Amino acid sequence: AWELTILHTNDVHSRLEQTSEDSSKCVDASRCMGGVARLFTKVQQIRRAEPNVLLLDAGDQYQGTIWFTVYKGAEVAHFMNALRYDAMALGNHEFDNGVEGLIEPLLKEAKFPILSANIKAKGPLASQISGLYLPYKVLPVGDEVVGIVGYTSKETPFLSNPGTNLVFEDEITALQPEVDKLKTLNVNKIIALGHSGFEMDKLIAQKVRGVDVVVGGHSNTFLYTGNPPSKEVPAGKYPFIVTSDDGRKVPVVQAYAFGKYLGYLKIEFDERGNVISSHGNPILLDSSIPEDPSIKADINKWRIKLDDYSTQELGKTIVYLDGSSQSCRFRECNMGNLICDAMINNNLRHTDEMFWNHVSMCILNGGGIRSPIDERNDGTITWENLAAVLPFGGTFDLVQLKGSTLKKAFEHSVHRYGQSTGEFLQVGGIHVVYDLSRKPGDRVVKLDVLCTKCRVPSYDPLKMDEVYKVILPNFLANGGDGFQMIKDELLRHDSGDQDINVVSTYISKMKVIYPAVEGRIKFS
Amino acid sequence: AWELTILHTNDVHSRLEQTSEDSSKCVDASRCMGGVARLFTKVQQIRRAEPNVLLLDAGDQYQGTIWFTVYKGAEVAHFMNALRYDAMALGNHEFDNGVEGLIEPLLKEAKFPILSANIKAKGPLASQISGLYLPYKVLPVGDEVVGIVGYTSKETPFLSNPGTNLVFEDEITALQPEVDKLKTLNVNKIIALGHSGFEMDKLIAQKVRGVDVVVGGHSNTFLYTGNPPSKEVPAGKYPFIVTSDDGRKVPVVQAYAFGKYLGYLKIEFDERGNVISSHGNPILLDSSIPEDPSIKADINKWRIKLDDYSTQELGKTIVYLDGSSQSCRFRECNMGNLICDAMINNNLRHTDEMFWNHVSMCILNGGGIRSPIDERNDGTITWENLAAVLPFGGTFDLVQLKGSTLKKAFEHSVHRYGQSTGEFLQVGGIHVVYDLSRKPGDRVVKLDVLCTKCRVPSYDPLKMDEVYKVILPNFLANGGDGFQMIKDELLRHDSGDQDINVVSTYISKMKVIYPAVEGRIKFS
Ligand SMILES: CCCN(Cc1ccccc1)c1nc(Cl)nc2c1ncn2[C@@H]1O[C@H](COP(=O)(O)CP(=O)(O)O)[C@@H](O)[C@H]1O
Ligand SMILES: CCCN(Cc1ccccc1)c1nc(Cl)nc2c1ncn2[C@@H]1O[C@H](COP(=O)(O)CP(=O)(O)O)[C@@H](O)[C@H]1O
Ligand SMILES: [Zn+2]
Ligand SMILES: [Zn+2]
Ligand SMILES: [Zn+2]
Ligand SMILES: [Zn+2]
Repeated sequence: AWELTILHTNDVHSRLEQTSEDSSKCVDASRCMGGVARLFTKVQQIRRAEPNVLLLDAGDQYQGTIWFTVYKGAEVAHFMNALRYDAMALGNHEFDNGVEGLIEPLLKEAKFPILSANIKAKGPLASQISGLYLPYKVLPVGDEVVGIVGYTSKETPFLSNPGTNLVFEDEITALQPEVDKLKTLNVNKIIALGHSGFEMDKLIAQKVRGVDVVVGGHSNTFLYTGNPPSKEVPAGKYPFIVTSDDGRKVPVVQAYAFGKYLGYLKIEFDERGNVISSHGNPILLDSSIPEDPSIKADINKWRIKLDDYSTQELGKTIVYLDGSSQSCRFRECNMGNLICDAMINNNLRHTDEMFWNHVSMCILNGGGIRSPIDERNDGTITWENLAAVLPFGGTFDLVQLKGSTLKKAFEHSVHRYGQSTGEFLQVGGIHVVYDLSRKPGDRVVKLDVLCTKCRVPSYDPLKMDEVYKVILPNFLANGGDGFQMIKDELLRHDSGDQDINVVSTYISKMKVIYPAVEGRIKFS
Repeated sequence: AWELTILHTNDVHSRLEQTSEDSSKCVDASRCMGGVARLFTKVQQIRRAEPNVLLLDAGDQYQGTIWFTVYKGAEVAHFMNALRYDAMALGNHEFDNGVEGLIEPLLKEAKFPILSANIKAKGPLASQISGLYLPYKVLPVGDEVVGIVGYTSKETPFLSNPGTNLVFEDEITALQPEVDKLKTLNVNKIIALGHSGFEMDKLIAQKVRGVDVVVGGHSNTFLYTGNPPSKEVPAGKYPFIVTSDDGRKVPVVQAYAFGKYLGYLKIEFDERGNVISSHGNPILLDSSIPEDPSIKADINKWRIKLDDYSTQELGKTIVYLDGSSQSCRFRECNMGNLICDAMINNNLRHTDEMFWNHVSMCILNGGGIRSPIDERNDGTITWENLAAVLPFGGTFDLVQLKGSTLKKAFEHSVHRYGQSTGEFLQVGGIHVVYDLSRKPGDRVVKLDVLCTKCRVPSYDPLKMDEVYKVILPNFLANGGDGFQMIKDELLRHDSGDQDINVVSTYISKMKVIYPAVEGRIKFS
């Protein structure tokens, strides 16, 4: 009975330090979770009990908190070396700072293999990057060998900044030949480790012959078998079992995000690489598991550089600024309302006497709100708090749109509602009412907008023919999140201030904030 | 043909200077209206054409602008003397500063008779005030005599500060004997000049025998015959004709408010005091009528004391702050939301950790918003502008009421909707929906309120059993405007800051304001 124990994180997103249960900054240490020091402790506990253990990361360590803004990746390489990871697949956000943002910080410093089989470099890059990332890696595990093939999101050119000298092929098309090569090398146990979302994960397990396990990410999927230990709601059992086209039962696993859970899968292999059985569950890394002192001290040695971003208090908040995905991708959220009001507050300028201000409206992709902010620490908001909410460093731009163009974006906002996708829109100066029973593209039942050509701002139904000015993220003006209609049909695009400075300025102007949910978005 | 011309103002409310068409502070002088200097000119033009002319005031010169805050009445005595008024009835706001606030400034300095027949003093006051105001006055007009009887609102003890040494009798009960007294003195032409509202004016004209004309006020009633000259909508023809119980046609007149119009009524009397005919109309005092230089110079001589209230700029506004009665007494108006938003912003104090703040709601009687604020002066907001919006100097108190108490107050808010009454409520942290088709007391179809025991403020239907904290004017906690349920059923009443300082502070904190109409109040 050859047993393998796969440990896997994904979408850790720079939460090196322990976090609150909402993955925001750790306020009350007696209830905090995650961290790489607590992960070390738990990983060790298992490497002692089990002889055959592999530790894998399925992408998206980059971006999320002030840890990445400063060290820009070097912190990721250091503490993944300290955790002695056995392999890592590349995610889209690993290209957030371009290829150069990945080679010098991460690739050149990792002491473990970094994998991606559907990325191929060309031109000046093929010599600069050759050998720094592999399509697969055959790892020794005891007296056997396990092959691990990497894959990265086909859509990463649209999601990030890979550059024009990197081609991203269809995952299944590129993975299949690499798996066949490993089989011809007499490797009968093969793991697919990648970053394309749960739905592609299930397709890779169904169509790629010879994949025994798929360990994925990118969709922050929580799977659990039984009664779950925390707030996260499971999308299915752990592992999710896929029956391949050639007749095999192929487990598919993922461990949410933000370092909260450690995926734990046990696989019973026969002598020929057949999977007899698979069982496990993600392990909640709560306060019961102590942080390893040696890693924690190295954390604090690196933590002294970051305390320069929590020195200055920008303002206070007396409400919970709910920027969780469970809210801002499903309903109106007060962090969404906060961010939009500050966007409108920044574009206030004198104009014609037949107007009160040139722009009265705001839209904001919920997926762009990347973290909540707790108020129980005497409500203080520092730059560190804001850098977790708006980590990407985009801008807040002025656009101009036709009533019909806006109507299509709000139909798109809910065209696949229910899957926790980022395109759900938070709004300002807009009152939208949805009806999901109606068919996609015909679910905006009401859409009223705040008038600009009026001495008293008031709400008036959207007119398709009219033309409106909107403050939106740079991410959306360029067609992000599937908002092609915006990128195509806009009548004007003026660039604006930094998204983090716009929100830093408006919180100091107000000194104390209490944004509410007031019906800007409603459901029939 | 003995003809009499009655000129009458009413509810001037301290608008000594010329004003904007909304009666707010005069921005662009080439379009401004009213003023005592422009009234003078028009009065003169008529005294030259007609030999028999009476100029009357039907009450409520006190309170309304910074002129009254500073000079406290002396400006009324002075500039009513300079226009040589022939008589003045006492209004409710004439007692806003108590009896002594009426005796020393106006009564002792008026060179015209000040009339009120239904007010009788008692105790220590009856010798201090005897002869400073009369129930009637028989004035010579050419070779005839006209009797003028004063009356003041029966409700003045609830509306103002008359004191316990003044009794207010039923108008009709008190006027009849005085009118009978004048008849026995062979006075066959008798005018009723008083301050009880258009509805009582019509009743005084119907039930008091021997009254030939009723010249009233207090309800800012606009009457016009034909096509009106400005925004004001007429409530009826000018004069409104009442058929008395004893068979006479009795004209009843009123001239809006704020000095915008000069009432102009011509009456044809026969030899025995019968009314042969009555016709006229209010005269719009617009820019075509020049301001009298001599009054304007005396106006400017007095204006130097007041310019210390426009020196300091508290903030700016880029929207029209609509504090007009036609908006703020019928529908949501953005001046109401502003005042309520500042009330909630002021009662922010740390509380139990299972709350975001103790108070989330606000109610505000629309009639307490006493002036709009124009923004075309590059929107500067000074103290002078605010003292016109909140002239009374009340406070904003914290009260505690049962859901049923509040449900009753909002049924009262619209229980006689449509007559421009002050009890219509402006709100904050509350979403109310009315249905006027339904019967009074059964017109609040929806009532949602902003939660306090919640880390994310959101709106939840009113629960009758629950208990809520509300910020409301001191005027409402005490049962004003007919909100008895609050005074009776409140579980707590703590006094707060000045109504004018709360709104001055919140306008500086924000630096630039743009309050909108956002659906806090809606109509089925
Ligand atoms: C200046 C733009 C800055 N960037 C990134 C970037 C950098 C460099 C070049 C291009 C783009 C972003 N700007 C905004 Cl405004 N929203 C974003 C951005 N990137 C992700 N989201 C949202 O996130 C959702 C997925 O979140 P997720 O947790 O489900 C899976 P992910 O971990 O792979 O992202 C999506 O549905 C989005 O709504
Ligand atoms: C500290 C309280 C200060 N006072 C007056 C006062 C002074 C001294 C002692 C007691 C009371 C008021 N406070 C407020 Cl907050 N609103 C008020 C007050 N008095 C009238 N309104 C409103 O005005 C409406 C009528 O307006 P109207 O112009 O149509 C006819 P009016 O000229 O005779 O009043 C009414 O329906 C109300 O809603
Ligand atoms: Zn991610
Ligand atoms: Zn991703
Ligand atoms: Zn009045
Ligand atoms: Zn009055």
